[PDB]
Amino acid sequence: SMEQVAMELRLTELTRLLRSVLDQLQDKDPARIFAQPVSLKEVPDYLDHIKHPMDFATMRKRLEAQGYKNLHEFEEDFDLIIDNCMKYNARDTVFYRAAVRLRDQGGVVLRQARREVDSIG
Repeated sequence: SMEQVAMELRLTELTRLLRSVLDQLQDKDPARIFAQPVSLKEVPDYLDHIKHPMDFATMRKRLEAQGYKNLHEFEEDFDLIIDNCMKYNARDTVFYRAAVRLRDQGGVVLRQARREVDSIG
């Protein structure tokens, strides 16, 4: 149908906007601490601690399959990256600190993204 196509163009445009959001968030991680999944070879107990691992490469895979229906779903995955790190790693660690700085800097980007998603519909 013509409606299914219109819907698909909206999703494609959301994907376009989320791709730009993702790039902006990932620039706030210049050490690349959050770029890839935590290695289960190097942290074999990880899944005993963290039940839903997340990282920017895994978000990008979902993004490119148009697997984010709305900004809420995308934000859920970004918050997993931060929250998983802040639980597994102690406060005095470069990892925890990186997550805090990503959360703080990402807030600004996500605030305007929400306005753009509502605005453009």
